[PDB]
Amino acid sequence: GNYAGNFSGSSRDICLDGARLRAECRRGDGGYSTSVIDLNRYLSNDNGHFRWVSGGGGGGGTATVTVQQGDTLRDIGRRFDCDFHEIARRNNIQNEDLIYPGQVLQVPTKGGSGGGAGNFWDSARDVRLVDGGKVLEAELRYSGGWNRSRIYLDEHIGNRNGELIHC
Repeated sequence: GNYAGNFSGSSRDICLDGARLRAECRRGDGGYSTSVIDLNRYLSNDNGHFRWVSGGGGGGGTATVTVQQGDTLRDIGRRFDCDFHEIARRNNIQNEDLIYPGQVLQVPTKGGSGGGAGNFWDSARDVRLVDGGKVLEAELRYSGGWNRSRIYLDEHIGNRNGELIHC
């Protein structure tokens, strides 16, 4: 079926304004409500292929993440696709040192929220939603010029009581 969003399953008239996804998300009331979200900060044009952020993750540089309850260097590393050793080295701790909740560690990349993560639109032309928002088709610029690619908004875009939420 769908991935995590499933918004296409209850949201109708799913059509974005270039990159601003707009769908009539069905609320628990059994009614439809016009919801709109910026996919321009979630979808990226990776070599002529629609991809969420960068596919899986990735980073570069030095950022600071806050350790949560029950997390270790190893968990942080796996979560932000960083090396637990590096995280440790940056904090002057060891990988198997085991960290504590409410701590701030230096990791090469953060998690993000919705600010400069996609930018597909910057190199996308004639962007249109198809199959009911479960698929998004556009001409993505790449090494070979322009290629028609698509992405499933229903993957992470879910309808939360008439509100388009990313998961």
